[PDB]
Amino acid sequence: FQSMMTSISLAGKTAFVTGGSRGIGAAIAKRLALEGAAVALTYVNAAERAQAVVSEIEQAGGRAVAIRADNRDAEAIEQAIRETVEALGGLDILVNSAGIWHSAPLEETTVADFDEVMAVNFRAPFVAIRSASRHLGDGGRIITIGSNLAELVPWPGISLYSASKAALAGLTKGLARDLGPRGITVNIVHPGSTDTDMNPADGDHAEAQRERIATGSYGEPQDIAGLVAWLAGPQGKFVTGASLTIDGGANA
Amino acid sequence: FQSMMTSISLAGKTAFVTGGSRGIGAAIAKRLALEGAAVALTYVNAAERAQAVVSEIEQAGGRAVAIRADNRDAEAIEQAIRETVEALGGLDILVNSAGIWHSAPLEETTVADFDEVMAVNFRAPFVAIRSASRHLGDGGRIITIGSNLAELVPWPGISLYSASKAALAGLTKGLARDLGPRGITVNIVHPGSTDTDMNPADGDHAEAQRERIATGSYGEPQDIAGLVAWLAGPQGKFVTGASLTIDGGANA
Amino acid sequence: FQSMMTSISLAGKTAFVTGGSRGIGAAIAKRLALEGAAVALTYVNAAERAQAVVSEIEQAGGRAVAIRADNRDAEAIEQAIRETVEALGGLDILVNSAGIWHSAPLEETTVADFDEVMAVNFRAPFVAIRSASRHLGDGGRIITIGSNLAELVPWPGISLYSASKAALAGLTKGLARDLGPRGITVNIVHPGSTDTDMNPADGDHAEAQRERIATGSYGEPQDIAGLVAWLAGPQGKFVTGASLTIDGGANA
Amino acid sequence: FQSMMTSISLAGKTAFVTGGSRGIGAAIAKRLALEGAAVALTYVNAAERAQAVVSEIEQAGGRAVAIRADNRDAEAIEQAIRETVEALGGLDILVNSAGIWHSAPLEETTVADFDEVMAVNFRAPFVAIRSASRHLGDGGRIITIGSNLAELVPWPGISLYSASKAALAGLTKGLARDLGPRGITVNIVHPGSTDTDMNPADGDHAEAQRERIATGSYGEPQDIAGLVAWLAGPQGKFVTGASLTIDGGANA
Repeated sequence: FQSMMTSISLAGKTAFVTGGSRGIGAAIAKRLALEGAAVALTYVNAAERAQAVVSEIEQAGGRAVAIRADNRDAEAIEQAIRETVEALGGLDILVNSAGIWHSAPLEETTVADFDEVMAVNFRAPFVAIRSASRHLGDGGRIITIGSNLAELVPWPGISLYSASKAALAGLTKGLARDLGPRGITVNIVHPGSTDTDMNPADGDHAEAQRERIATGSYGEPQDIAGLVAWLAGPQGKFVTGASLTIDGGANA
Repeated sequence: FQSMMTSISLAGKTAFVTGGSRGIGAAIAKRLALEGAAVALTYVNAAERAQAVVSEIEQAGGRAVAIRADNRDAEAIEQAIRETVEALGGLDILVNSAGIWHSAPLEETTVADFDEVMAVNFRAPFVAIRSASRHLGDGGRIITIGSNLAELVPWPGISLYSASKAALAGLTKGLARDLGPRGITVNIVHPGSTDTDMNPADGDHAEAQRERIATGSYGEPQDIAGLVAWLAGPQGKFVTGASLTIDGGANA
Repeated sequence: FQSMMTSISLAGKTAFVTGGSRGIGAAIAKRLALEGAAVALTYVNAAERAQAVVSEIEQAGGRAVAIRADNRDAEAIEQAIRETVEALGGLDILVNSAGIWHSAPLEETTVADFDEVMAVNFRAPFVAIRSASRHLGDGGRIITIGSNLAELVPWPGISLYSASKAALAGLTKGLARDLGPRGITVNIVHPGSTDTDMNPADGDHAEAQRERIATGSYGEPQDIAGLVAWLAGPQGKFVTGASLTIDGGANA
Repeated sequence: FQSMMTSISLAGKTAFVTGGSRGIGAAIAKRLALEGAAVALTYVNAAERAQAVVSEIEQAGGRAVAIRADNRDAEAIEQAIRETVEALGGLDILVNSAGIWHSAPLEETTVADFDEVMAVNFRAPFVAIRSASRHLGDGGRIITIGSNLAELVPWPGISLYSASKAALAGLTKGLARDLGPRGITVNIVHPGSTDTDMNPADGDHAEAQRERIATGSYGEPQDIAGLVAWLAGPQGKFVTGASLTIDGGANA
């Protein structure tokens, strides 16, 4: 029992979660802290929201800090990581969960739009990974939040966003090979339609997404956080280089 | 806490596990019973082994029954399911875990070999699913054990086995659509090299498999059982139609 | 020029095409004969249709024979192959194109339905492959016709058909390993909605399929035949173990 | 006959091929010109090599121009495209074939390395596509050269390169949706080990790659050019959003 509960536990692990101020990232930072991890979560400008996530985690008995780090700035990410390490003792779990949504007709998409989507969706995860990777040891975890649009693109208008997430899945396989011999697993979780600010369960346009879902409704951030928390702990030890889609069957 | 532990729990659920006498199947039947499920497990002729798995589950505080049901015989499977339902009260979780291994040079493979591999690897899961499916309700779970050879075939000699597992993944997507509106999730877990009788961590031929693994060693049946148990419970509710590979990175 | 036209040519090759009496199979048998292959095509009971395909091929200057061989009967397939070899001189190209469509609510699908779909969709291609394989040499070609439903299942009701085609893709990878060292390529082509008797470009239900297609219309049997003919010839030599989807973007 | 040869022909089409000075790109520019396309090919600094490819195409009876356009500079790409259009009359076929190889231990990979790999491997194809796309009409073709490392990463050291190619496959699906209603197909071809300057059929390290190949040897640039030429012409009309792997079975 208590042995299987040792199976679930993250006590003594330090997590770094980008995009921890809201939606999926905040739900992950909370679930990781619920299982015992000390959590550093980052935010770009939403200072108050990030502090309130730290307060919720403290109220439920956990430990957390909010650090300001603009994902466009590699130095800011690397400093945030160094700070986490110094303040919380080490770094055992990295979760990349700071993606931004983008949608527009191709005829209205510029080269600056590509540059902007990639700087945050694709380049900022690589920066965090390459820097977290000096600190991680045997038992370390890297989990990236992708999208089910990484595998299947049903609509026009979303090439940049879809591509940024497909790139992360390809980066994930190659990083699993790099970090495997050190005992670190590297995986990517692909959420489907999840009731958030970025993607409200109320349409407009919810219906097109909702229609796809085999089990009939949008999921919740908590669904994604539970898969991340399972991967982050001892039971995820034989999963690496993997893509795990959690999308209600939209992609079936 | 206790709320998240409600998150993990299978108390009150009845599971039916094919191939529960050994390897992965026995580890799943035990982990499901550890989380509270009452477990019916089936076996073809290994009566003593199946009874000893039931005894281990009883000793740790759970409830289980062993039922004889030859996977080659559709009627035997359907009877086993009817029996489970009558004895244990209903049926909430189906796990298909009775695959057999097959390997041979193509020039030595007969049509009878195809027929034999498929009868047990592919047809027996469909039979169990179609029969379990009258009994499952909102919250039901179907989980099939596939193989990482379903997605990637690195060697000659294994076309039948690989194909039988790829067929199950395609059956899984279509069944997720069928059973989704009823609130049932249908997924497939693809284990890589797992230290078992079917696949001993000692070579011959272990090395070719071991070399592929990013994290450097064969996994254990318990690794697969923990992913199955997570999918089987409340935290798996937004995962369906999915393939989940748990193979140490062999497929990266 | 003439060198690139040597690039396209199948002169001197013997092809065996199952399902050559109609739709995709007939278009393939004709395109292969147009490029110079002598073609044996099989049929189950549509004797007149198969003879008229042979007449069309003869009128355009090619050579072809129609052989009766029920795909449910392994001996009939193997005899048809032996006959082809004796009458046409050898066997260089196998195309499996005799699938049957199946669709039904899961609650109305029986074990006999599974058995029936698989006997023709999955087992009959393996039988033809295992028997053609003694005759093929360096430069040989195996091409199977799958379906885009092998990779993506958007609807309920089609689990058996989808699974039978996913099984063929997994069989294809393993057979590519088996037959590679002999210089034989083994591939699978996945057609999307193709204007045929099995799938008329006129709805009912055409619209649901048509809506998916990125380029806006159903394709034609000739589209599939041109990809098969390209794979069958010298330019396909470095393609093997591959899945090639030709579906107007339905699966994007 | 001549009708099927109309089937193969690119007469009257203008192609723009990045990386046309060498390896795969030069073989594509030549095969496209052999089938009748007028070809603009680009190069970054290898002026002499690019001119000699133009001379070979002229000697065999075709039309071609070499244009200098550094793939790091979006304006240079867009100018090259405007020039092609003005000099050759329009633009019907875009082939992105200017990737660079990158390999290094993760501990020696910098953020500047990521930036550099992506600027050329991922961003330069998007720039060319977004600019070519005003000029393409019904019947237009976009073909990108990816890598089989986009789907399967067997080794450490290649995360950036693999990711850049996986990103292109995800961009391809989304662009197929964008450009489909206009009658333009968008596909990606994934070459495996192809005997080039970038990847010589002589080891060091050839052997690790060669061992994977089901048919036993490295392919040739001409193999890739023949699949590109087939996609570029009328017979590719029902293929779009597709990934086509041409790798001798390495990925099976």
